Amino acid sequence: EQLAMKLLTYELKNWSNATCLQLAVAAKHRDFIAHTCSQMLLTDMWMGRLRMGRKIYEFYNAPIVKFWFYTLAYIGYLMLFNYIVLVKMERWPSTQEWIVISYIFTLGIEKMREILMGKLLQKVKVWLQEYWNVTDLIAILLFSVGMILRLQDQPFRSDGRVIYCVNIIYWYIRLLDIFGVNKYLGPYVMMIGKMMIDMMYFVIIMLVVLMSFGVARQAILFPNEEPSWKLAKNIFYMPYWMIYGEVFADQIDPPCGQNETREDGKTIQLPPCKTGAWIVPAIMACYLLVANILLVNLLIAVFNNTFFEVKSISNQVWKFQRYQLIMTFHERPVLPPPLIIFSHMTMIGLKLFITDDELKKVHDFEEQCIEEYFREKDDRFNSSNDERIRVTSERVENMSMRLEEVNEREHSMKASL
Amino acid sequence: EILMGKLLQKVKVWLQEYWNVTDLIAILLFSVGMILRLQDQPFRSDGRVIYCVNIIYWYIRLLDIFGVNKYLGPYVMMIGKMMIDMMYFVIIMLVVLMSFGVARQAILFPNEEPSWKLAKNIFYMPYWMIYGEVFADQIDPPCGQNETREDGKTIQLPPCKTGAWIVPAIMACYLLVANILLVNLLIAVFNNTFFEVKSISNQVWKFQRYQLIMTFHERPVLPPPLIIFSHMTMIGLKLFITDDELKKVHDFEEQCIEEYFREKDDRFNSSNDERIRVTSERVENMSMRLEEVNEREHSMKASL
Ligand SMILES: CC(C)CCC[C@@H](C)[C@H]1CC[C@H]2[C@@H]3CC=C4C[C@@H](OC(=O)CCC(=O)O)CC[C@]4(C)[C@H]3CC[C@]12C
Ligand SMILES: CC(C)CCC[C@@H](C)[C@H]1CC[C@H]2[C@@H]3CC=C4C[C@@H](OC(=O)CCC(=O)O)CC[C@]4(C)[C@H]3CC[C@]12C
Ligand SMILES: CC(C)CCC[C@@H](C)[C@H]1CC[C@H]2[C@@H]3CC=C4C[C@@H](OC(=O)CCC(=O)O)CC[C@]4(C)[C@H]3CC[C@]12C
Ligand SMILES: CCC1(c2ccccc2)C(=O)NCNC1=O
Repeated sequence: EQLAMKLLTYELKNWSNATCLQLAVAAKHRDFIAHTCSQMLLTDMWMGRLRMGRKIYEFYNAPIVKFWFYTLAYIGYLMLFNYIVLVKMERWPSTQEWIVISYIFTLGIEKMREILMGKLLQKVKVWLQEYWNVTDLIAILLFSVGMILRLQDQPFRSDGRVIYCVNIIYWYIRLLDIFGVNKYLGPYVMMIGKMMIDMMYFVIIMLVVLMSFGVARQAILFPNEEPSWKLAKNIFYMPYWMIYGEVFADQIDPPCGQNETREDGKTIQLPPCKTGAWIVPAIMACYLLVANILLVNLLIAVFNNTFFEVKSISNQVWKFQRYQLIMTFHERPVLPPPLIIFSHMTMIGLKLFITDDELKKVHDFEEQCIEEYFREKDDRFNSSNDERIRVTSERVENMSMRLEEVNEREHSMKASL
Repeated sequence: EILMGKLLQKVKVWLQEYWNVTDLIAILLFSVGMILRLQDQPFRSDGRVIYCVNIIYWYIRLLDIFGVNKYLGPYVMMIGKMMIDMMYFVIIMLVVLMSFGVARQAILFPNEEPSWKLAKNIFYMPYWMIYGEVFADQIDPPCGQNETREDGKTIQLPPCKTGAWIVPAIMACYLLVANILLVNLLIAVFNNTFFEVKSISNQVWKFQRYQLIMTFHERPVLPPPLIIFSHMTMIGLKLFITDDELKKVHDFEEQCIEEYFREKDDRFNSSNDERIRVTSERVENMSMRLEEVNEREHSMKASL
């Protein structure tokens, strides 16, 4: 095992000092990375120096501690954001909002720094591979728009506040990326992401049925109604909530034409109903029979069938992404985003080098491993039942012919004697 | 039972039983409640509330009693096992619920002092939406409009607020995720895990039967209410056998071992793989012998 670990990572002068892990990643060979040896090596790197001035340094520059510090900074920023949104804001921002804005601005600067680390188009193409980093940029742009709008006169400030309120949701949901590190959680997130296509295919049909029912209900009643714009809302509004247990029992089949004295009041004569008002309830049944009991159970069955395959694929993919996570957090500076401005002002390993004797030793070990592999492969092949049967049949055929030749020859001898 | 100088080892062994820890904790809470209940009025109701909260543990403790039944015990074990997956679901549901509640609270009530009600308001309404309550009254209130109503003078409502039409839309997406996406995933997880958990639970219960039986064999006859007399008085599994019976048992064991080895060898030698291997080897040897005779037979032709 130790020699395997050493072989997996060592500079190759012939191949541009690229270790086996880098080549496997470039080839996207998930099986190689998912192997136990590579996973153990990645875990060893994750713990950095601890693996359980110099005393401080080993703890400080380990990737795991940097990950924890970044996570804590993010959590604090999130807490401040919540406090800001809930409480009233004056004309000028408070200290908390200044801190939040500075954090966002520095994070955007750090994203630009990652972009730049004349090939810029290739760098952008590579960067687009990370889907999270696109939504992050979009959310930052929306936040900047909200900030610009919030500092104007009264008519715009509330719009800026609403922009903040809508934007907070993305940052609240971004915690899935942080959770990704956990063994159990990451695959769960991947499966959740995968199921959304089936969810959308269900949604289309549900939307069709809901539109039909809403249009029918709206048309049956309110005969003399001007177009306006409320009709489009009314179509979608009521039926959508019926999926979740609200049936509006008050206004299913109103009494309409009847005498309703009620109590503590004079008798009131209600309108004499309308033509074809008894068809709405019946329809309201069929819709509920379809949206609730038919499609949802089908979706459940689809999930059950897809679960196993999605689980396996997600596990392998997360084991593959571990390496990118580890290297990304190894490269990053120690100070969390709020204070990385100093690191950027200052701005303004994976592989271990080995001695010649060790290189020759590793080469010898590799050749020995190859020889053992081929010998074992041949031994397994020659012990297969099919090969043994084939050899037995061929040798039996040859023996039969030789036996016949001897028998015919033995016949000649009888005459000789 | 703890006492039946090794006391640390006894405690370490005792901690293995998870029920016996919660039992002690509940007893301590009950003692605290009893002490509080006998003071003046301001504390007596707090003691009563302590009793009311404590009763739940004793009501749920009946699962241990049910454990003896063949069917029930495995069910309890499976229920206990599924809670990890339940927790993993709960974390994500909590994240989504917090996001929705904070958004709803922030969109409305712009001029609101911090106080402490906000933390409640965030969690309160969204949690119940999972179970069929949508608060139809206060989804999209009419706000800015004329509402004469009846048996009353005309009342002019506030002119709504900016961005109040975004809350309903959000309220849809949340419901589309919490209710139809995560729950069905949890159902699928349960379906996949059921078989393995069932088998493991059956085996584990069959293992725990012995501990149950011995524990209740050792205990005194009188139930706990009257065990004080037994303790004041305080203040089998194996049968002994004769020598001849011991020798007989040893002979039977040796015979069983001999039969086991003989049957194992008989099964091994009748395998198809071994027969094919022997056939091939003997055929090869026969072929060589046939060739040797044939070459030798050629010599004889010259001899004749
Ligand atoms: C996972 C993260 C997002 C934590 C949850 C976010 C918010 C729900 C929490 C985080 C810190 C909390 C605050 C901590 C301190 C205070 C001040 C405190 O108000 C008072 O001091 C006045 C007391 C009174 O008059 O009653 C209570 C509310 C508030 C804003 C709390 C309300 C809810 C906050 C913003
Ligand atoms: C899919 C299956 C299982 C449905 C089971 C229940 C339905 C058959 C019930 C539920 C609600 C009922 C409706 C509730 C109210 C009315 C108004 C009622 O109108 C009248 O009879 C008076 C006017 C007239 O037609 O003369 C006609 C039946 C209808 C549609 C009822 C017919 C049967 C419905 C659709
Ligand atoms: C996930 C899919 C299947 C959702 C299906 C139904 C939704 C599209 C419906 C349900 C409730 C509807 C909302 C109910 C009320 C309103 C207020 C309405 O506000 C206005 O148009 C007046 C002010 C203005 O914007 O000019 C805008 C649409 C909205 C969010 C409706 C738009 C469509 C919604 C989200
Ligand atoms: C850009 C990624 C991240 C991050 C991601 C996972 C864990 C910790 C931090 C962030 O999104 N916000 C704070 N700084 C960061 O680099």
